[PDB]
Amino acid sequence: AKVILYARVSSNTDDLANQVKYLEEQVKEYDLVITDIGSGLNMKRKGFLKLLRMILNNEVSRVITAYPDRLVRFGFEILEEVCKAHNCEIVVLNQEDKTPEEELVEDLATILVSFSGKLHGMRSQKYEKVKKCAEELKN
Amino acid sequence: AKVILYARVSSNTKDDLANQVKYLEEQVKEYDLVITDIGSGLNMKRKGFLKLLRMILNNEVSRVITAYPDRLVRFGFEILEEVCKAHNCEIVVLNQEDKTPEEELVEDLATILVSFSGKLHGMRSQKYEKVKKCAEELKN
Repeated sequence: AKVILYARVSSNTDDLANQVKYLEEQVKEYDLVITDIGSGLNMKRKGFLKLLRMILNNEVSRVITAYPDRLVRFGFEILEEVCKAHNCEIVVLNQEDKTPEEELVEDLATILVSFSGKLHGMRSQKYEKVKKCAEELKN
Repeated sequence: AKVILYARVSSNTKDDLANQVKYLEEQVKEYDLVITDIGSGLNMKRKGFLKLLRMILNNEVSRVITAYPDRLVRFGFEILEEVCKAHNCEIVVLNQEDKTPEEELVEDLATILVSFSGKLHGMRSQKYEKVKKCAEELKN
């Protein structure tokens, strides 16, 4: 029955340290703090993978996070099904994301590059539009 | 422990899903159940996918066979694999690379673009107009 704090920033634009401080201020009793620097899209985050594996191994009673999108950009519902099945609770301290603009744009750009690759392989009329879109998002 | 075929199409645009099921069955001769969904890999409310996920989590599943990874989900395939590993379950994809129809990818991108533009508008970001313009280009 570990109580865990998970904190994530896409980059330190100090922001991560401050997110941790806020969590620990809000949740005074906790066992472990896991952090990652990287995107919520990034499925290779070591902190996130450690945390997921711990939930699945029934070590975790509660994961506390500052905002809905600290854990993932997509698939929150899956993590919710996982937690519920392993008697783990996900607690998000604030109801609305406070996502920096650069994080959203960064994430969109990652996705668009991904899709252009998927569209390019087939040679879809749509490759160029998606490619242009990614470019425009960097301007 | 159950061997399950999972098949999905974003729409029947009639025999599309039936042919996916049939393809699966020709590759896996011994299976316990076939679970299907019509909807997007982005749709986290798919009844079939949710039944499946709960079964894996309840230790009912030995193996899930699907045509390729994006049949299961558009994002988070890696989370599913972690889940399966902890629950003595293996996901088998008959092909490593997705063979998604063009229409499906464009539709998924349009859904994703709508979601981001909503958030950009919410924070009054000047990128909103670029994102709207992209969704429009993809609808053309």
